Amino acid sequence: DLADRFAELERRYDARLGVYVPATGTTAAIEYRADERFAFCSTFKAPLVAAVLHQNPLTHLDKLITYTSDDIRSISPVAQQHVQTGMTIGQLCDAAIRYSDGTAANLLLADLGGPGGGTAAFTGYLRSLGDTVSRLDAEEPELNRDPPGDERDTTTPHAIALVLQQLVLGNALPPDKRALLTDWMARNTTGAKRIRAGFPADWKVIDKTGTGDYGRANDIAVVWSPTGVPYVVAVMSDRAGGGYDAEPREALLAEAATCVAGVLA
Repeated sequence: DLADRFAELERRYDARLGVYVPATGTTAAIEYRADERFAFCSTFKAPLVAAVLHQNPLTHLDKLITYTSDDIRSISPVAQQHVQTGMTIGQLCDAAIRYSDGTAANLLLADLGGPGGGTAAFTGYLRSLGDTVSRLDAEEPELNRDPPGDERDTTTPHAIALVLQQLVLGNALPPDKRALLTDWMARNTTGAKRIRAGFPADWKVIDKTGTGDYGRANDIAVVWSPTGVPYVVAVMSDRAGGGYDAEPREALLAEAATCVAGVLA
């Protein structure tokens, strides 16, 4: 049916494509490879900000964090500019969502405390939203490098979409914290060529991207139709066959999001 197209795209770009758009009162539920495990990569950075938000007061956003040049290990465009002054918890939230800052992600994990530097506490947080499948085991940048077939640091389209839906459209957070999250995802700068590129311009789009090795490119989004009806879109992909240094094809996610737009029209 529509699952014919998705394997047409897989065939074309050399990928494993996974998609999930939850069912709404008015539409079916799009699923392709929906419950197979794909790597989080940087898509975890969004439920991480919600985790900090959920368990701390808004005054906590002003607490100042200091760090060293030794702490800067991954792609970190914002953390390298304030290595001397430090960044507050709140600025690290902004940096982690809108620029995908790898170092603010490691710092915000450490602010969740617990064994292994906050990865135990984080998965524990996803479990409170009912998600028993996803798991985070490492930090940045290693959480991007697990071999294909390893269950460490993996989620599924089905799983991450239902979590995101509770965080943006649901009751997982009170409104004051809820609007902070949504605004950051709404002014994201890294997904302009992925899901955002596949929907017409009068659809409003918030997203948070992921990229890793083995050609891994993901994008999780919340979208609004020209008349205001919201849907949640989960799109993930890797290219295990091509090898560790395989290149990610973002036009693959842009096209598969067009396919979603057609059924929702």
